[PDB]
Amino acid sequence: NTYQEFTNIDQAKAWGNAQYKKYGLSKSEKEAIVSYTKSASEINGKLRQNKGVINGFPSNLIKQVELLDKSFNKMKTPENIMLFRGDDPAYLGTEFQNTLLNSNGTINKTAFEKAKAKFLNKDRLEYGYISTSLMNVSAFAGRPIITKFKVAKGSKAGYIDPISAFAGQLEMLLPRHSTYHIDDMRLSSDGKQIIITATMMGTA
Ligand SMILES: NC(=O)c1ccc[n+]([C@@H]2O[C@H](COP(=O)([O-])OP(=O)(O)OC[C@H]3O[C@@H](n4cnc5c(N)ncnc54)[C@H](O)[C@@H]3O)[C@@H](O)[C@H]2O)c1
Repeated sequence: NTYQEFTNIDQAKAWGNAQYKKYGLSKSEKEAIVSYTKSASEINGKLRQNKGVINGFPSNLIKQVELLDKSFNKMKTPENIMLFRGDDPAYLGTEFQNTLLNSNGTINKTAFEKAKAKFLNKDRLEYGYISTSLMNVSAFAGRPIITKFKVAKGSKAGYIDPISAFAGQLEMLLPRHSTYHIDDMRLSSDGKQIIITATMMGTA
């Protein structure tokens, strides 16, 4: 099966805007999404710390998480699509925070082989929501790890760019507790990034 890869910003925005018009999100769902784009690192950080258990969160955050989850009843991709994400070294583990990058800006090759040993051809579960973009965008394309996600037709995925608090991000949000399988890992041509290819699964 082939996956749609946008290569033009205006073409991506036109497609995304068309999807967003059909969702019919409620007022409260939209509020939850806007706030998510302002506070995602904090929300996702708490979901990771507590392994997806929200019982101990403040009541307003439980409500927001519930509305974000509910929004995906309305938000599905109509086709196989490729999505993009930038991550910093901690994404790979605590052990990579201060070892992944060399002084000259290149990925350390020993750290890269350890990352492959740890993640290649294996499932990974993410407790947070996964923010992605329809293309490589400048806000995140300079991070040391770039992931290309293969997301199948009918999967939960929502273009929230129209109500994001930030410009230029072409954001497609994926649900929390998603599992993906890392199919490939390689160094970029200039040796400054790791490129990950992964197939998105469900939230089971
Ligand atoms: N990064 C992107 O590709 C991207 C794409 C579109 C929009 N956004 C926007 O950026 C903001 C969210 O940023 P984010 O995506 O970095 O937030 P995040 O919560 O996913 O990640 C925060 C930080 O933790 C790291 N991280 C992610 N998963 C981790 C894990 N399992 N263990 C340890 N560290 C982990 C990330 O690399 C990042 O440095 C929001 O405003 C969102 O709208 C980001």
